[PDB]
Amino acid sequence: FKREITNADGSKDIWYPNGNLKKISADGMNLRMLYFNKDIKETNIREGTVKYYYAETNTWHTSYLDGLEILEFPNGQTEHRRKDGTVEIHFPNNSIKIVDEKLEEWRYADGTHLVQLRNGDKILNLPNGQKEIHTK
Repeated sequence: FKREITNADGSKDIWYPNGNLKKISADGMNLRMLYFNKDIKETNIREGTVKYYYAETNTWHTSYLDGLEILEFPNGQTEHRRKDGTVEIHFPNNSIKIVDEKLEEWRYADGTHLVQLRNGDKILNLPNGQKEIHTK
């Protein structure tokens, strides 16, 4: 039932009875499970990454050894997530940073720097050299 085939190079093709196909490189540093449900799972040993692909939401999920976790959406929005709670989100073409003073923090393509604090105040640094402070 569970069919595992080892090719001449050393690579492996394994067929599961459920419908899932799994592939292993000749050096065994790259593993790929083709779940049916149309999901894809990729493991890169040399890069220490594990990628989960959801075909139901078209979302890629990459996890790193240091704790870095990246989510990729079809809209173009990318979300970085460190273990220390710090979160970065990438829009076209903006970027919001979150650390747990500053509630949020935004950097734009203009070079514009927006800082939002917990009190509600806002600091806006414009690329033309202007500084902008918003108060209650």
